[PDB]
Amino acid sequence: QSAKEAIEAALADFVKVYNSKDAAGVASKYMDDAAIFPLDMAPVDGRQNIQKLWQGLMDMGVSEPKFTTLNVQKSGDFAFESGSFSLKGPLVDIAGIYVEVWRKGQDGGWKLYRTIANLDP
Ligand SMILES: C=C1CC[C@H](O)C/C1=C/C=C1\CCC[C@]2(C)[C@@H]([C@H](C)CCCC(C)(C)O)CC[C@@H]12
Repeated sequence: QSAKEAIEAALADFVKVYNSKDAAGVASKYMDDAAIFPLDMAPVDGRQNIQKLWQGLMDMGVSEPKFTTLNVQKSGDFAFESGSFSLKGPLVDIAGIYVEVWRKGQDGGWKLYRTIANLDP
């Protein structure tokens, strides 16, 4: 298993947990001091607030998440990722681009540390 495949597997699980409507499970995939920065929108800091974000999307009926990993570079205990995303809202397409950093755990699992994303118009 390569680094890209490892990240792709991590995101595949992310998708499954989201689709099970388990916002806490989604939030566990982040470091506690992780942060999401949606450009031209309010930053989201810490796992607790990140859980609220994903719970909010669930509550709004947002579905069918897809996260396409384009490029991955492993650097020390970090993995640097470029990708795209697409979701569906009540059906409305919600899509865009992101870059993000994962941190490898002692257990060998990857967790999200930093995400920067932008929504297409
Ligand atoms: C349009 C909606 C639905 C309606 C709401 O009012 C505003 C809004 C939020 C969507 C968000 C903003 C935060 C950043 C999000 C959550 C993106 C993620 C950060 C994308 C990266 C996902 C991952 C796991 C690869 O790292 C996807 C949708 C984006």
